[PDB]
Amino acid sequence: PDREKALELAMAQIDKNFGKGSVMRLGEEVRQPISVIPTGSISLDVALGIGGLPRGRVIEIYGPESSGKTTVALHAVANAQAAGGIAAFIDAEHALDPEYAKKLGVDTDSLLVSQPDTGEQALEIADMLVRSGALDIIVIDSVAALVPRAEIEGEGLQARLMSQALRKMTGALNNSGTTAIFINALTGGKALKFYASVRLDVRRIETLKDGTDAVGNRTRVKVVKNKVSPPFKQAEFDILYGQGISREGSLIDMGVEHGFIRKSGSWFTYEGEQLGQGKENARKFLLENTDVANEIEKKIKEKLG
Ligand SMILES: Nc1ncnc2c1ncn2[C@H]1C[C@H](O)[C@@H](COP(=O)(O)OP(=O)(O)OP(=O)(O)O)O1
Repeated sequence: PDREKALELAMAQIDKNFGKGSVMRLGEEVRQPISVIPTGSISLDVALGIGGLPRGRVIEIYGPESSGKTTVALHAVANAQAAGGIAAFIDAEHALDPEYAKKLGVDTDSLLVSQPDTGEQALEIADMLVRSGALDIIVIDSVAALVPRAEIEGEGLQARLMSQALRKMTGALNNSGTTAIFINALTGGKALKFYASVRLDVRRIETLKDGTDAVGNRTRVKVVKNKVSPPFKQAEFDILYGQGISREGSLIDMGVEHGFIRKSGSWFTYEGEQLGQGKENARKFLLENTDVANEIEKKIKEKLG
């Protein structure tokens, strides 16, 4: 009754019993199923293990304000649509800014937005839309704003309100193939924390300036809960003030550790043809000749999945 031999037998019996990856082995580099929505953040993409949000699963993305959570999610929408997908936004914060969005690749004019009047309302006009089997992705804004009917009328539900909608709506988008993004902001999240298949921790680390007015910021995302690929991985990226995730910038951060670029004297170089000094000067260099940037994305998309 060899150890390893006895382990895998009882172990595989679980996936059968409770789910695909109820018991994951942190090192395993397993890859199967896929069906993901790029987050336009290569880095983060790998972090997930399958290169993007698994479609057909409830995802949580918490983090304090200004953190860039919305941005990520929106990015998720650009992609989800830039591939013929139908997006649904359940605005309950009413903070959304179109101009910024449209600058990320979102097809606003063909985006579903809805501003419910009560917690219940939101959780239905959403669940309903999911059962319509038309949406590819659907974010809901601010788990918090989802206040029970009362507490708006007369006078803890919510911890209950959320629970219900989930049990129902988890099965629904489960065989619909429509990924549901929720958005926390450090209640009901005591259940979302248990339904979500992937919960993200978005929190702003640094600030990306150049003796200028600062602009964006280096964001750190730690994927504390994952059920498709192994959990706990993490990745950082740049978010430019009014422009979004620095695909180019992310391309250098990743193109330097992976050994596809070299930094001799703070002087960037991609195999014999230098890029410039500093970072803000290099991302500016790729932002031009996309064929050069394309190779690197095409190169890192090889070193890994
Ligand atoms: N009113 C604005 N004007 C110009 N750029 C903005 C504005 N709001 C956000 N941005 C851009 C630059 C900020 O660094 C970046 C922050 O990420 P965002 O996801 O928009 O914050 P957030 O999701 O953590 O806070 P919130 O809870 O308000 O949504 O988005």
